[PDB]
Amino acid sequence: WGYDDKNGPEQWSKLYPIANGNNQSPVDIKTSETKHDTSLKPISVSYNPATAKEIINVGHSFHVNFEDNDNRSVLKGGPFSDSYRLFQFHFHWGSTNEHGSEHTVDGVKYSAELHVAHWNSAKYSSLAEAASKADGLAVIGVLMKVGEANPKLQKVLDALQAIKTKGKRAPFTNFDPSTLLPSSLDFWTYPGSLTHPPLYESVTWIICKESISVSSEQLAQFRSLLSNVEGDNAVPMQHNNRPTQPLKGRTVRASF
Ligand SMILES: O=C([SeH])c1ccccc1
Ligand SMILES: [Zn+2]
Repeated sequence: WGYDDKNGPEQWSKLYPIANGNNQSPVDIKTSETKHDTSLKPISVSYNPATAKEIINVGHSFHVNFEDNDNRSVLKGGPFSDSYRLFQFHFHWGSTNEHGSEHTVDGVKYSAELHVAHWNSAKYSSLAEAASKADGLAVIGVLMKVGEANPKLQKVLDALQAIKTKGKRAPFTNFDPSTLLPSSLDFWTYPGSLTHPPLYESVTWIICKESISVSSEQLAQFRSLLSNVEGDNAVPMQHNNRPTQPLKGRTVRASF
């Protein structure tokens, strides 16, 4: 699978029928249809920069992985009674500034999106066990609006020159990804999925109402990452955002 016209989001249903499921992501958050839920606690992140491990070119994107052997790095609060363990973050972006986010708010497309991914370590003993369970994953989504250069993005963007081609990886250490999160953690939450194969309906989405900035040049650095292996013809990673999917009667809740 990929984001080509041949192996792309429109085609994914052929090998992953769950792509047409009832809890697919991302979605368009219509603010007129959200339900304020008084029972939602604030989101609490506490991440240890020593859990930062490795940055990997996975062909369609790049992932920053964290050591997840204990609860040094955790998400709590929001709609959760369980503590969720940080295991990675990544970005989605588009071919132009005009699109690039996965989630949209009242039809508005942002330029990119940050995903900070966590697994239910109160209930399950590994990511591999949790990854397919309804309550297994918690992912913070942060819409990224084109404007001023984001200096917190800096260590991440500086590391891409070492992982230019598919399968390259490099140490990436001493980093707290809570430094990328907006000042306000007022959020929307809905039950949904991974936004690429295998599209498991295992994610409680936490979508921040506040955006973060990214420059046109910072976005170009993402699109300059290559999906080919070293030695082959260079194929830029131009986009990796899935279209929004039908809510099919799910409710998006607002903490605010
Ligand atoms: O959240 C999404 Se999209 C996801 C993809 C790979 C690993 C973890 C989460
Ligand atoms: Zn993602």
